[PDB]
Amino acid sequence: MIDKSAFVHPTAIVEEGASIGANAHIGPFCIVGPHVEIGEGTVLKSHVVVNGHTKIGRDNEIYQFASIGEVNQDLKYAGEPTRVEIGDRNRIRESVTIHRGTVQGGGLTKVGSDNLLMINAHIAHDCTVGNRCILANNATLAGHVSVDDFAIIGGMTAVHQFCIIGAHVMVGGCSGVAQDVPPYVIAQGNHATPFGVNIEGLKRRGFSREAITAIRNAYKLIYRSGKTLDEVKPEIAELAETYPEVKAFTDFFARSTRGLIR
Amino acid sequence: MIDKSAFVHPTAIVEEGASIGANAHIGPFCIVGPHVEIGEGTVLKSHVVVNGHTKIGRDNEIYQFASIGEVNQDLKYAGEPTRVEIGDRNRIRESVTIHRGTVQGGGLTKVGSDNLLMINAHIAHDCTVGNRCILANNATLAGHVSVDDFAIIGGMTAVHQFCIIGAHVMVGGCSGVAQDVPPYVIAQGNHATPFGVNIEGLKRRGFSREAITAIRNAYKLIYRSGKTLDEVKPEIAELAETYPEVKAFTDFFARSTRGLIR
Amino acid sequence: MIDKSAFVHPTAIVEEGASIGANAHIGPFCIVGPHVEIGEGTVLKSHVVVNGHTKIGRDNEIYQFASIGEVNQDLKYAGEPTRVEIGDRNRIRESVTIHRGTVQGGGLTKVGSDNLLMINAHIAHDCTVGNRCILANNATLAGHVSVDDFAIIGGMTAVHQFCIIGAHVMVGGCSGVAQDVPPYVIAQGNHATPFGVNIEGLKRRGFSREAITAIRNAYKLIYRSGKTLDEVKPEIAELAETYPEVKAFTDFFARSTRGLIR
Ligand SMILES: CCCCCCCCCCC[C@@H](O)CC(=O)O[C@H]1[C@H](O)[C@@H](CO)O[C@H](OP(=O)(O)OP(=O)(O)OC[C@H]2O[C@@H](n3ccc(=O)[nH]c3=O)[C@H](O)[C@@H]2O)[C@@H]1NC(C)=O
Ligand SMILES: CCCCCCCCCCC[C@@H](O)CC(=O)O[C@H]1[C@H](O)[C@@H](CO)O[C@H](OP(=O)(O)OP(=O)(O)OC[C@H]2O[C@@H](n3ccc(=O)[nH]c3=O)[C@H](O)[C@@H]2O)[C@@H]1NC(C)=O
Ligand SMILES: CCCCCCCCCCC[C@@H](O)CC(=O)O[C@H]1[C@H](O)[C@@H](CO)O[C@H](OP(=O)(O)OP(=O)(O)OC[C@H]2O[C@@H](n3ccc(=O)[nH]c3=O)[C@H](O)[C@@H]2O)[C@@H]1NC(C)=O
Repeated sequence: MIDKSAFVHPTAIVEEGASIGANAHIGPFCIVGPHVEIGEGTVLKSHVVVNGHTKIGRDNEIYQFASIGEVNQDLKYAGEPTRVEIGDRNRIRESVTIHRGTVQGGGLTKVGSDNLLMINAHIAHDCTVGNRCILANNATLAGHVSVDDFAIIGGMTAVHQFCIIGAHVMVGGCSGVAQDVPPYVIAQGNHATPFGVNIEGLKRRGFSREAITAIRNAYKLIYRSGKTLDEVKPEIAELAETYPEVKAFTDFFARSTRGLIR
Repeated sequence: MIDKSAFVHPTAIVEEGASIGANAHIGPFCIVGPHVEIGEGTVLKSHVVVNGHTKIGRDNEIYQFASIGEVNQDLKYAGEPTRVEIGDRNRIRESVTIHRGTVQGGGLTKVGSDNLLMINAHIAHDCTVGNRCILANNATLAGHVSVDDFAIIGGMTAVHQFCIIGAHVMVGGCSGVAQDVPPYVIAQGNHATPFGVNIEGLKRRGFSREAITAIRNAYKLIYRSGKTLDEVKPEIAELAETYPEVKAFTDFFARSTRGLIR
Repeated sequence: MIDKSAFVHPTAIVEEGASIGANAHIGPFCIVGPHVEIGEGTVLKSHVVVNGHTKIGRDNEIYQFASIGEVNQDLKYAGEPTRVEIGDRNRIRESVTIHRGTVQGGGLTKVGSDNLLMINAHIAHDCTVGNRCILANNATLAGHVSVDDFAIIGGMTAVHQFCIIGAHVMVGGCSGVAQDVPPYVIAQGNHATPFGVNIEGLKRRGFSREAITAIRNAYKLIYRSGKTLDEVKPEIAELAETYPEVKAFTDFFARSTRGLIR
């Protein structure tokens, strides 16, 4: 159903079955499929295609030439009714693509809230983007990539399939990420390597100096101690008992499958 | 003429003169020029621009915001009635651009069959893409580039004008290809360099172990022997008399103009 | 007002207040906002969005899926009535984005005349592009970037915020520019470094051999002398008294804020 207070441009094509929330705005030449849900106050500027089994939250701004919920690019995909979930207050810029999941990959592509996805950012099938992230122009995620809370992916940067980009990470522009990036880490290069802790990001986000110190110490255990990851895991866990922010490392390690960028 | 069984959306603009085949589907807000031929069963999803002297085959899927047959970006081009040919069963994704040829470059941009051209792939004037190729997101071909059968161009990768990407090549993501890549070769970097034979690709495509061995031996003659290309050409030709797959090298050498990546 | 000789496609949406000049052509499914001025003979092919406080000159060609005058991607922007200015005879290709300025950055994004902006080129808020420039496919300018007259930005190349790309510069494809590039310089790499003078560009543009020699000598003072920039500035200024072309360096130094690529 289309809410009585939603605006639907006469030139827009909203298929019967679509759910459009209160004070939503569907601009000129948009197409909205029958399995799409668009939340209260969400705006599709113009020339937006939303299809598939796709749920979009509240107060989103989706710009022209974006394609949301579209068939993914995995040759394994066969037309199964897979899904996209997008949260609230995202800014999804011109030409952004967010593709539906695959059954093989869990069936769901998910984007959280308060993210900025810049021009031609690509969120492939089975990706999970958290909250407060930034993907700069042309930032490209292959299938099954996680981008955790507050992580920033620089302009022109691509991420290899299955990789995890940890919370509060900053990946520099013109980079190629081939392995997992621990939380709080600055990454740059092709292929990307680690360049210390994202101190500036943590400062601005209200991290205490004790927490930043602890995180820096965890970083040093991983990259400067000369020990294996298996050796330092318990040390990092111990540190997390005093500084809860360090637990982010422990949680990340349990999800990591591709090894760490080094 | 538009076939009686073709669907043309009321909002689509198909110019008189366009040929649209049986069971083709022209989606909302598409524009199809008067010199365009669209084959049986081909689908233009929505918001597709097809113009120029452009022939498109059967069972193609062309996604929103793609531009096919458009004026090329060569400053030398002056509006001459040059051409685009696209074969059958291609998947041409969102924002892909395929531009018409130039008179200077032979007048034809050609794409074969069963290719996957991912989001914002660019096929410049006078390019020739073969069959079963993959161009990943933002893969960019400059003018007069050949991409031979089964070749894969990784995400964010660009190819310098006049370069030949050989059959069964795999070019890694985030690469810049400045010279010719022999068939069967793995290429990566900026500028791209060779990293052995695409053994996995050949395996999956049904190449015998004898053929793969012969190809590896040819690779070694080129890159490991320390001999010049002129010296090894006849040796490679001799090898091809037993293993026909090696002839791909010989055929490639005769087309190569920019030297080999090394 | 819309000039009596301008063409506006029945499917195009031109908002009352828009100014459209003589013999302009607004193609199918274009949207033109109420604060837009489009000059004599300018063509919007189809599916173009032009909005904001945006002035576009004469004889421009703007291709499908381009977005001109749109809200910029700076999180600092709050909806202020900032501006875009575009000059004459530009070729603005498919999916190009040119964003409005920010109050913080001076309020104006400016593009000159006779430029070629290739597919998915991005001109961020507060950028200044001069005349006769080329931005190749996916060339991406961050905020507040200057691209001076005749400068060429290669395919897939990104430029860090606040950087100045000097007059007659050639930046190679697949590059990342993190600092200022003096006029006449060839730049390449990630991050980009200098590779001598753009001799070929200068030749073609009618530079005398005496001027090219003087420019090469200035280049050598900067990069080969082993002296600091402060030391060579007066030497370069002295040289400019005989060869006026060298003054471009002096003018550039006064604008440069990020240091020189080295
Ligand atoms: C330096 C960083 C650069 C990163 C650049 C990333 C660009 C991403 C662009 C967005 C694409 C996205 O929308 C689609 C998605 O990534 O699909 C794929 C899907 O996520 C995956 C898993 O489900 O499966 C497919 O990719 P792969 O064919 O690479 O599968 P794989 O990762 O499981 O295969 C592993 C091995 O195949 C090897 N291989 C394959 C083919 C070949 O010819 N040669 C070869 O060696 C390759 O070396 C690799 O080690 C899928 N592809 C296709 C074409 O079907
Ligand atoms: C590390 C790999 C990075 C690859 C990045 C590739 C990005 C491609 C983006 C797609 C563009 C495509 O759609 C258009 C096509 O490539 O057009 C050109 C056309 O294929 C060509 C031949 O016909 O001619 C033109 O390109 P060039 O101006 O480079 O011609 P050229 O290759 O024959 O010139 C050779 C020499 O010119 C030199 N040059 C030119 C200008 C200058 O200011 N300085 C200079 O040195 C340059 O160094 C080079 O060695 C054409 N361009 C223009 C702007 O007219
Ligand atoms: C190798 C070259 C690669 C280049 C790649 C360029 C890709 C450009 C894509 C186009 C984007 C453009 O349309 C938008 C524009 O660039 O916006 C920004 C605006 O031009 C800027 C100044 O006004 O301010 C913002 O960028 P920054 O957040 O980087 O501001 P800054 O440059 O003043 O900050 C300086 C320091 O912040 C540091 N920082 C920030 C966050 C963080 O988590 N960690 C961190 O270290 C960072 O290291 C840097 O040294 C703006 N961004 C946002 C998201 O608001």
